[PDB]
Amino acid sequence: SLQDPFLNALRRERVPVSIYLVNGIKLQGQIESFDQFVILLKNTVSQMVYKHAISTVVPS
Amino acid sequence: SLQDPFLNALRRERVPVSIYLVNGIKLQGQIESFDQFVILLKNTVSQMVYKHAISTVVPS
Amino acid sequence: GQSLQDPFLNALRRERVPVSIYLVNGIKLQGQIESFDQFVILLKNTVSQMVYKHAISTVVPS
Amino acid sequence: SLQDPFLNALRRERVPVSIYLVNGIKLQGQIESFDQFVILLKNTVSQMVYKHAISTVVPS
Amino acid sequence: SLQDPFLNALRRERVPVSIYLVNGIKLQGQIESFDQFVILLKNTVSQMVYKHAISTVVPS
Amino acid sequence: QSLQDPFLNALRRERVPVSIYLVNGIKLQGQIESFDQFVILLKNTVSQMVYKHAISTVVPS
RNA sequence: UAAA
Repeated sequence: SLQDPFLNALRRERVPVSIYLVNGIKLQGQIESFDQFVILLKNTVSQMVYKHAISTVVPS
Repeated sequence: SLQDPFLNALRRERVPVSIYLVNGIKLQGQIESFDQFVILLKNTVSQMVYKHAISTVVPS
Repeated sequence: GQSLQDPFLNALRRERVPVSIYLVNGIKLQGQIESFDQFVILLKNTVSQMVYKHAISTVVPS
Repeated sequence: SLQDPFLNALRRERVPVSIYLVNGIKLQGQIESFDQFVILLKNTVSQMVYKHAISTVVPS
Repeated sequence: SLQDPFLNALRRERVPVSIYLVNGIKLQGQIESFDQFVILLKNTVSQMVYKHAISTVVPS
Repeated sequence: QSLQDPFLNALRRERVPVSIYLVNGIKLQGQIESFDQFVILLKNTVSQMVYKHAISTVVPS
């Protein structure tokens, strides 16, 4: 798995990320946690993002 | 599983949440219940939403 | 597991409730749920059509 | 399985069908064969349709 | 499997094909090769197309 | 498997500039740094992780 | 950063 180390490194070092959804919309925040299906993305509070709806994840 | 505690917290408290679908549609209501593949969202109606059609679940 | 979906669709089927099925592409289908399995729902209006669940976003009583 | 008897009846009886795709397009033909993943649809030509791209199948 | 025979027939005879994607884009060329998840489509250059994105494969 | 991995591995090893077209039509560009069963790491200014479920086509630029 |  490249995905888990890539996300764990963004999580562990509290890096700001942009998550682009499959419809083009860009979300931003920090990865609080993730599992096989979802990413919890936190600003004030965490929204839950389904991985099946994500196209790309980048630091920024 | 991160989904179950995340959704059960919203369900127990009956707070408003926005469910954004992969096609951009925003649904607004309370999480009435859920299972492995669907969420029941309650406003003036109770509607069953397939998780495969959901991008994000965002507490209001 | 399926403890929500199956009783929700079965109740609609049993009581012949007019339903709306919204597809992910935005189209609204209407009819009665005649039956369903793991992957499809049979929706009856003038005739029965097989709707793939993977194409569906929402199901609600009309 | 409801899917398999539904499609087999159309196939065996040579029923003209409309297959609606997830982008709204309607294809028309007779079902030549199908498996877990695809339906082969015959009109003027033979074409392979992936089930994941189908929303609806109905006799025309 | 209906895919392997269908696609091999096109590959073998060098049939010009249209590969329609679920988003409506029409790709055109000849089938160079394929596996369980992708089709290699050759025209100006050789492009790898994910089957999960394909709606239909049809002669041009 | 037997076609996907050699295709992507050759692009990776020679550091070929590639175009990755997403299902929403957007075109991404960069170098394939690495890949696994579910994602491609795509390198340009930064490294971004691209989910394969969101990709329609991969082609050298 | 979005179609109550």
